[PDB]
Amino acid sequence: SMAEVTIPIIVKDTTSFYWQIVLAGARKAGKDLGVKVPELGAQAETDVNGQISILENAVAGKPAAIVISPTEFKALGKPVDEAAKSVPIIGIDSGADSKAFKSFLTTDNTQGGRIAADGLAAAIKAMTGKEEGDVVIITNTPGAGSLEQRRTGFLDQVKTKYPGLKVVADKYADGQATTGLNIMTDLITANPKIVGVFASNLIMAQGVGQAIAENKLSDKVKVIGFDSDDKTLGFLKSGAIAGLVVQDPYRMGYDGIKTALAVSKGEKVEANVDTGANLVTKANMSDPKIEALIN
Ligand SMILES: O[C@@H]1[C@@H](O)[C@@H](O)CO[C@H]1O
Repeated sequence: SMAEVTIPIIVKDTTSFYWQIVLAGARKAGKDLGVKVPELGAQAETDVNGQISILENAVAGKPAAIVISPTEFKALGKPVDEAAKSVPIIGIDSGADSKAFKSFLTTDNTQGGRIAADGLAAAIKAMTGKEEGDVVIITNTPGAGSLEQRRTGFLDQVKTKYPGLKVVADKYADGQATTGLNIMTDLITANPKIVGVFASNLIMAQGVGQAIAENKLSDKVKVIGFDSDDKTLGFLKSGAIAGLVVQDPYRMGYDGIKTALAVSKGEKVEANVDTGANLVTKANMSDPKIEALIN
């Protein structure tokens, strides 16, 4: 509108429940603060070109600022540098190879991987009495800032703290839950010693959880996932998933827009905001802080 600035938000994938939570936050902020917030994004996290094109087009429209969740770390570096020459850019969720961001709101993704490692070890110990056995990691797609950090944090913690755990597979999907499902089924049928799995985002949690639920493997294979939705929360209760590391996507959207507005007015903002991570299990999913995060 007239006399009201425009601050687009560009998410990785508009069809994902996780990104829909981010967009809900951004939307509410737009309403609260009197900012027009176009809700932008490709329909797949793997559509990196799609995101770059959307960023270029949003830049060309001369908005006051842009909030973006860069879909791939290296590929978004230069596009963000370019955008930043004319529009301030606020990052959320997942890093890019650019120092041009005015602020960044994100989970500490390396710590999130460490938290997942601890949760997986604990789950294996409850099942078997000890922290030993073959485990796997399954990652939605390669090259994402958030996911590569979760992978690192997990692998590092396993290596130093859980020497009885052996990482026997480190697999990447193509951004689809069904591929997660198929990878999980393939992995286990081939290596029946697998006792544990880290599924490092919502999409992989959906697919891996589905594989464990459908095959009645909850008492043999412990899954730690990320994020939350109806399906994955169902798996947490049913036992198909042992734990979910839950982030604050609503705040990333809300405080992303709020921060971008402040930057657009020339206000000094914090460079980095840690939006937090919590391991959610059956034992704590009703804790009031947690309930507010998983709804
Ligand atoms: O934060 C991640 C996001 O970067 C996307 O890759 C997957 O869903 C969320 O876990």
